[PDB]
Amino acid sequence: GLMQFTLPVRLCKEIELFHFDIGPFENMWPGIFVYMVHRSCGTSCFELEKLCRFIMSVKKNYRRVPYHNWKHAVTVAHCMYAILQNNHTLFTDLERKGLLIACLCHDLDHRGFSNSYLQKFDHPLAALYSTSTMEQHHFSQTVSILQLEGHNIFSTLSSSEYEQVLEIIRKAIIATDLALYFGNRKQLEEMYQTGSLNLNNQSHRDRVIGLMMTACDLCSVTKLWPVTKLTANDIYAEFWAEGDEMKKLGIQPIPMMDRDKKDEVPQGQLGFYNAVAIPCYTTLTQILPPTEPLLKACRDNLSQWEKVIRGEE
Ligand SMILES: COCc1cnn(C)c1C(=O)Nc1ccn2nc(-c3ccccc3)nc2c1
Ligand SMILES: [Mg+2]
Ligand SMILES: [Zn+2]
Repeated sequence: GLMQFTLPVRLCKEIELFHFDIGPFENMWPGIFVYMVHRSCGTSCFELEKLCRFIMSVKKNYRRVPYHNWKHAVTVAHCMYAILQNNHTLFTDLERKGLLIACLCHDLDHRGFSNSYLQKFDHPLAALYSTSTMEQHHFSQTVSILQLEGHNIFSTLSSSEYEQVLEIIRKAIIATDLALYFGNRKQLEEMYQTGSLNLNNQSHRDRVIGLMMTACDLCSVTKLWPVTKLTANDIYAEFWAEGDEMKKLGIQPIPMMDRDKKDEVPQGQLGFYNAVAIPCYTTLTQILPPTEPLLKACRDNLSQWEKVIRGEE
């Protein structure tokens, strides 16, 4: 109860910033996560034994793929932690608790292939979940881990709260299906400009949390240029492996996934920042003003990619 987690001074300060990078030292990521739950939620949100056991069954069920791994899980959870600290009074105790848990869990047991590939390969997960295939698998793994003995970090919630937290987490994890982002952001844009956006309306809270989730998921683009650039290598190492595999099933893959189309990567980063990230961070800044530094940083990295194309690095 009387056991603070700290962090050395550079981390203690840089962690509160949106562009913080959790670094190359794996063995600190759990302590970083716990440090965030504590400052965001209080030392009393979670029995320390149950949380430490949950954090390590989660870690152990992420795979060692180049991008969709334990380090992405914690990065995503960090960005969420930033958003919540900068808007601390807009969210319930249940929302704060389950959204960081949602983010640590959001890619559980990912294999490093798109929903798309699962369906083209006819993987059993695509027979059991026809849309948001991996994302329903993700929530499903989270519940599995939650039901291991000693793992139920939610044990001490009323029966009511418990069902509402699992519903927040479920909805939150589904939202990271980027195919649902476009619909969601459009409606949020319109609802905001027609002054109809109502945060006591629960289905409006849902769309906002959906958007935060996309924001945190995509936060590689809000980092210092060299973090942004080296993360894109990891991203393409998955995409081009998926492409290879498409080819092995006898299918031309989309250019994104074709390692014979490396030369066009800056062009596709631009498309990506213009069709996806900029609009994501724009609407989110409109809705939660103190998220602006994600927007600002995202535009800086768009401008670094432009610089690449022009041969200026
Ligand atoms: C779904 O995105 C996940 C994600 C998360 N964080 N980031 C930076 C990404 C991310 O790079 N996305 C995208 C999107 C669209 N294209 N098109 C290309 C491309 C097209 C033609 C030729 C070569 C490449 N490369 C990407 C990368
Ligand atoms: Mg995912
Ligand atoms: Zn993710």
